[PDB]
Amino acid sequence: KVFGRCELAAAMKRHGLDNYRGYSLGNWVCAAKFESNFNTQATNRNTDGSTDYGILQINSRWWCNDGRTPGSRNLCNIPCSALLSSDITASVNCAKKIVSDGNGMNAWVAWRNRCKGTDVQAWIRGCRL
Ligand SMILES: [Cl-]
Ligand SMILES: [N]
Ligand SMILES: [N]
Ligand SMILES: [Pt+2]
Ligand SMILES: [Pt+2]
Ligand SMILES: [Pt+2]
Repeated sequence: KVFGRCELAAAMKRHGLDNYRGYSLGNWVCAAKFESNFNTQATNRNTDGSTDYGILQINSRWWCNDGRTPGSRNLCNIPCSALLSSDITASVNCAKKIVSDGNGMNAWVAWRNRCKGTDVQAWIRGCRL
């Protein structure tokens, strides 16, 4: 599923991301925008051989099992394929653990480089929410 901008903001609020660890909803939607272009099915291979999965590009190095990432952790105790579902629950639940991990949303390089210190409220303007 390629989510609409307001469509996704609504889902994220539902699953309890808005203001989660102090990050307003615009932060989560801007990150999904530059990580995956709102596509639940997005995968990208890292040079280290790990892969990034789903709407928030959660990395197989720490967070999920894909069975081809040598010496990796599965800290969200899930298969990476669960992060590709049209239902974003699994991706939200793992994001909560990542953004609690100490570095906040800086764990998403595209958030640090393209959303951090921007007018992120603009990502939720016009949305019934
Ligand atoms: Cl693995
Ligand atoms: N939820
Ligand atoms: N949903
Ligand atoms: Pt957009
Ligand atoms: Pt949902
Ligand atoms: Pt939820």
